[PDB]
Amino acid sequence: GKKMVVALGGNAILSNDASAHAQQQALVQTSAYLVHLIKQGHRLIVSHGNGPQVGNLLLQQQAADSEKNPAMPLDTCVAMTQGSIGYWLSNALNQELNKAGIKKQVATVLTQVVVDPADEAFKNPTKPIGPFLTEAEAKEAMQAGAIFKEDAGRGWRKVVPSPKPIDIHEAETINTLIKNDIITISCGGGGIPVVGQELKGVEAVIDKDFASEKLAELVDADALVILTGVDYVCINYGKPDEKQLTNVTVAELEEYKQAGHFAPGSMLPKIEAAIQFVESQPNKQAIITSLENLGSMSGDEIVGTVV
Amino acid sequence: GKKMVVALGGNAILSNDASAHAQQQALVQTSAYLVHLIKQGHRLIVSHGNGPQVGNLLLQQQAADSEKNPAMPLDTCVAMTQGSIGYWLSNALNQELNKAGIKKQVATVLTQVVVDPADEAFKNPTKPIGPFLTEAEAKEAMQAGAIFKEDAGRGWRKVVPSPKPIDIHEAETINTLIKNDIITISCGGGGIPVVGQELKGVEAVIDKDFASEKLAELVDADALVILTGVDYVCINYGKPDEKQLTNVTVAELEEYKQAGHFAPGSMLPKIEAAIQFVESQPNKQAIITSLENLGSMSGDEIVGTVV
Repeated sequence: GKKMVVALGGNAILSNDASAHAQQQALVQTSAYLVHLIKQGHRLIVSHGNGPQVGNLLLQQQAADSEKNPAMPLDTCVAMTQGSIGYWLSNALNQELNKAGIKKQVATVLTQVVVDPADEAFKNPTKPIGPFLTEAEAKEAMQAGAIFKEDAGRGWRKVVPSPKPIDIHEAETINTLIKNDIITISCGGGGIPVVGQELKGVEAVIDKDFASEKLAELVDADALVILTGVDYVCINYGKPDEKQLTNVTVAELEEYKQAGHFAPGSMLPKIEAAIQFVESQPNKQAIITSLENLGSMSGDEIVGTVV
Repeated sequence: GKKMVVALGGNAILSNDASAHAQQQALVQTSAYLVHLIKQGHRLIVSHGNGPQVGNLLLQQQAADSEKNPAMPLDTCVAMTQGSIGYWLSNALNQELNKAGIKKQVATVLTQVVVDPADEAFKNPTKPIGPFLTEAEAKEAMQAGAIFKEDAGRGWRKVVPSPKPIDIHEAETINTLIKNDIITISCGGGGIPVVGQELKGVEAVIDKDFASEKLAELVDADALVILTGVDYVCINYGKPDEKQLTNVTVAELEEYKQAGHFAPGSMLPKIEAAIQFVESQPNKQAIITSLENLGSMSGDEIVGTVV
């Protein structure tokens, strides 16, 4: 059936307890929802972020930094998160598929995503990475050669550059796996940031949503699934103008966008990615909803289109 | 041509400088040798160990251990090394292929290898992991609930259980990739140690040689390449009996074996793996030589056979 690229959130995987067990445990539930789509005859093309995971790992790299045990640069850290999270997800999916009696194979592929070295993002570190720190701790680490930004309500986090995806090196192999009916997990953590023909690794963390967006293109998927904690995109939330979006046209999204309805932090990137995907090919669509909502399915939430 | 499973050593990748750069740099040279085999029309099925890489990572896990940033258990650590080392190797191969004008695709697949929970290895930690420590530091860490073993000449290292491979979960996917002429990198770090139908992760590190041996079986490769720092196996080295084996029979190796010639720490596993492979199928062969020697090629060193 429909080829769907689902982008799992790293902050969702690690929304509370930061222990491997807790994260794997969380992935069991998400896998249950994913397998549900498989029961419906859809083709799953899974991806995932790594925000908190990579930050914690980066800290671990710094904690023992020495000649004998040197810290692995961010690009290499992303690769490690592809391994860890990949492992967890794949194990979870297998468990759920096995239980559901469905016999599909799952494979995670290390993905190197090319980016433009002249990307403005390299000047503007924005990707919130790791745990929340007090302004005090933020200062303590800030002077070590790092930039932090505040999230009103919980604290400060280290910000990193998030360049836009230009090309997915392993795209061909991924596509081949898809053609052989294998559930693929790729573009882990937005993909290992790489630049140039030599694919020189750079220090950054790409946004899962935009990486998934490119994958959807190169893979010619039918739908791009952007995850959110709530089903339906709300506008003017606490205000008396509260409205769900349900069925929307790209033009309609642009209207709301121009009217500053989407927060630059989370919602804006979601909308932009959605719009970009739909505008890439004639018969394509983007969906924005809760994974739990997909676990139910019938007539789903937020469908961005133009045709 | 011949399908060859080559097992790269983690200690070879990290033989000196422990920095990501130094290791990647080392992988460029190895990639050159590997690409040479491709020029000869051979099919490459690459694998690799992670001994030093995983130990350093494990230490990093311990250095920041806390509720907010907990240590990832060994199984998850192996997964991370599959990601890091995989990334490095894939990147390097790409570079060398591109340079050599050869257009082949390279893909690393996260591999979960099944083992027997009742394996004697779980009682006998043997796999040397991480850096060399003085007996003093060994004692300091030993009482933390860890076992260490000495290597006369350089120091002590933390030992971990090395259960034998029973099955490779992603074998089917790997084989598919091979049939599509894609250079696969799998069984990273001997593979993520897993147990049972549920694939419950266990704390251990599988030997690359034995993992590659299983891969060779399930993949039906023509030859298993076991790497050594030297071309040709030399029994009675510095003695007046120094002899090269060149071409040998399993029986002959078993005879040389009984005489306790091959050191249990390195050479013994090499020989055992080779013998086991050749004895699995009628027209199979195992090779033991330097990667640099393969980089030359013609009439290669140490060919174990029986047919």
